[PDB]
Formats: sequence, C-alpha cells, structure tokens
Amino acid sequence: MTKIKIVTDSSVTIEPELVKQLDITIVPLSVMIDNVVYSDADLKEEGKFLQLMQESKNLPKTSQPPVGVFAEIFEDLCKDGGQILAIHMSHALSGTVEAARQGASLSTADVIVVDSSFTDQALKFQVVEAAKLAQEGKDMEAILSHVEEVKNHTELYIGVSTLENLVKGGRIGRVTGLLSSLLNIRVVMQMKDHELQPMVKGRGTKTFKKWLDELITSLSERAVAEIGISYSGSDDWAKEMKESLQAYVEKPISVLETGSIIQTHTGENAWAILIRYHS
Ligand SMILES: CCCCCC/C=C\CCCCCCCCCC(=O)O
Repeated sequence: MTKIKIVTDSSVTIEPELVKQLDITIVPLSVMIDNVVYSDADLKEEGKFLQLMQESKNLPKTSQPPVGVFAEIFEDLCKDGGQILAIHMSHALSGTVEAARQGASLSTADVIVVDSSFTDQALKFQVVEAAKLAQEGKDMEAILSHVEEVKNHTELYIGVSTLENLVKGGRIGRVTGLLSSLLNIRVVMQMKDHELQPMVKGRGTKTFKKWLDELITSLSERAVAEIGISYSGSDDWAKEMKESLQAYVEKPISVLETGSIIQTHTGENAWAILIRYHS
C-alpha cells in the first residue's frame, strides 16, 4: 500500500530542509500588503516580510487558503492511492482547518483532518512526528494517537511587545481576561485549549526576563523532549532565551523567525517558547 501523506499549513514554523526530507506538503496562506496579495510561500526568506510590514502604508491582512485549493491538493496527493492526514493550526486562530475539512469532503481522497490546537513550532511537533511515522509505514490510527500524545504533552508560551496587531487582526477576541488601558505594553500568554491566557503584563523591559526565570524554575522537575523558540524582529532575545533553556533539553533548540502569517498578528519583537515534554 501507499504511505500516508502529511499536509499542514504555512503557519507552521519549520526548517525547510525537514519539509523535503519528510515529504510534508505545506498549503500556503496568503497576506495582502498595500492591496497586493502575496503567497506566504514567497515570504519565507529571513527578514523579508518583516521589512515589508515595517514599511507598508497599511497593516497587512492574512487570509486562509481556499476550500478549493485544499480539494485540489488532496485530489492530486491521493493519485498514488494513499490516505492523507492534514494537521492544522487552531480553529480559534484561523478558519484554515475548517477549509481543510470542507476540501476533504469535496475530494475523492481519503482525508483525515486534525486541529493541532496550536501553530508555529508547536504545530511543527505534531506534523514532524506524524510524517516520521508515516515514513515508517504506520497506519492512520497509530499516527493519530501518537500525534495526540505529542499535542497533549506540548505547551505554547508567547510574548508580544504591543497589542495593536492582535487588536487590529481580531485575535484579541481569543485572549481571555486581559484588561489593559495601553496597547504598547509587554504581555506573556499561554495558548491552552485554543485560548490565549495572560500570565503577566508590564511596561518594563524586564517583564519577559522575570517570567523566563519563573518558567525555568518550573522546568526543574520536568522531562523535556524538545524546545523550540520563535521570534519576530531581531533574534537577540530569542538567542538569549536559548542560552538559559538549552540546559533543560538534550535536543538542540531550534531558533526560527516566525512566518508572515504570525508576524502580522503579533507585531515585531514578539517571541514564543514551544515545549514538548516526554510522553
Ligand atoms: C512569535 C511567534 C508566535 C507563535 C505563537 C503564536 C500564537 C498565538 C498568537 C496569535 C497568532 C494569530 C495568527 C492568526 C492567523 C490567521 C490566518 C487567517 O487569516 O485565517
């Protein structure tokens, strides 16, 4: 029989070489910059979108992939007779996973669609694990259950230096219980069960450092499988966090610029820590 094929979306943050090595298909979102629509696939060069967003007259606007695009990719991918497992960013952030469900129903292909409950490198954990097992010839039930195990041992922490992109883009509606009379302020949230939960907020330049010290304390008694760090803007703070965190995980930490889809909604000088604990 034909190996299962893994699909995800371009909100995933992943080393490009791993996409090829694992035969992962990435369905691109799009972003409109000063009324010109770019495919996210053309916005992967380091720092390119950051510069565009710094200079554009308008805040960019992100768009999910069309239903019909998923239908056509699913139809092409199944020509080998194999099943498809599509793992996507949370429905709370984007309609992408729902467009995939609809594309699956329109296709003649045998398509399973899974909401990762995250995005960025936390979505990467599930997609990579799925594709590794797919490559080994595992069946759909075995892959789904291992992906779920990964999801359920994953945590996502995100810091932003302004609220304005979250407000304008709308995903502030997913932040539970945040009260700020200021947009320009530092906030650290945990994405848990499709909600952004504020852990702390503050104007000061030490708001992230003190939170980091608390995270590190909490890691003393945890077995950690993988940590990834993502950022928008410069990588200075991300590299600093890596220096403190690398001691807590054997696997080398991936420090990656987040994609245009995320940058549009977080703003510059944002960061994420994506942790996967041992199952
Ligand atoms: C700096 C890296 C941040 C990684 C974690 C990001 C998680 C939550 C923050 C909110 C992100 C919202 C993304 C919205 C994408 C919407 C795409 C669409 O138009 O459907």
